[PDB]
Amino acid sequence: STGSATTTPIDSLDDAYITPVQIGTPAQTLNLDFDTGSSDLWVFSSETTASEVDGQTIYTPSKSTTAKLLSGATWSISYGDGSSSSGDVYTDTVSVGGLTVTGQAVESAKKVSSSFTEDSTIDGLLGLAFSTLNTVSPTQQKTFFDNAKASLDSPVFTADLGYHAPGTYNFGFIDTTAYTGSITYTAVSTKQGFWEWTSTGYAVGSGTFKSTSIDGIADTGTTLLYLPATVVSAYWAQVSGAKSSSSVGGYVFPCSATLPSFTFGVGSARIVIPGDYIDFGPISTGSSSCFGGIQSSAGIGINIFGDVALKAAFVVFNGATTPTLGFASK
Repeated sequence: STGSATTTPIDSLDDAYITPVQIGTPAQTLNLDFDTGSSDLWVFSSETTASEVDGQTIYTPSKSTTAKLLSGATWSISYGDGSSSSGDVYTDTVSVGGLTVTGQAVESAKKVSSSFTEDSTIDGLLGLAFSTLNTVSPTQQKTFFDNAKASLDSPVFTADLGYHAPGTYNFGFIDTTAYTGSITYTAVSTKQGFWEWTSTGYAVGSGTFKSTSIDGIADTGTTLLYLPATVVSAYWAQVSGAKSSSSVGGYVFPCSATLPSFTFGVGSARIVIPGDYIDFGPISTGSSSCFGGIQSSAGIGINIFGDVALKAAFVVFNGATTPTLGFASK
């Protein structure tokens, strides 16, 4: 089997991407944030505290003839941005782009933090990291990809995120028309439950490539590129008037600037992030200070290849017995 679904930016900055997902019988279509940095499929629901729902589409398990309460099971998750959600669990039929999994754990939110309430465009998350991070207690649950894997033509999914444009998530096949040149594969550590890999270095604009190992995670659920403070300082030193602002919470730059590209290594191959991908616009409406899309990881504890980096590439998440990542230019 295979599946193919279009993913669409939620706003003019590509702050996140939503993908339609069918849940239940008859289908209830919710727009979920596909997140390769977490392992829970959770949804706004008929159980969500009424004051914490503001325009999201909700899953109503009582209207699905295939929903079953997973008796006793609860979940609770906290993300790197400080947001959180918790609730109880159902099993139900879940389909993405024509690919169907029966008995998928659908985590129904009773509580969500304010950042979720305030974002009317995201109806929940679909996690695509390793199932070892799944938060369901007392019986940990499998991701949609882990449940689908055995049925797929090939045990892979691919992320092809657009810059200010829709893109695609494919399950079970590699679309050889979606990228240029060849795919370069690189080793993965699953020891922290993430798609963790080691970049071979970087360049700033037309500058020389610096060979240096940068361990980090491929994370579609994180907007920005978070790298060591040395690398980030080297990038922003090429932009006149750029500075790190403690009041704003990272590097800002004059909105009048033209930004340089940023290149990252994947083995002997190179992925080039155009400068425009690094512009996240005014810090507040009407400001001439603009927020940068490359930020320091120093206060996180891990480097994060988020959407800014991944949208420059066609990315293969290879779930074979020894997982690997693949990157191509496009």
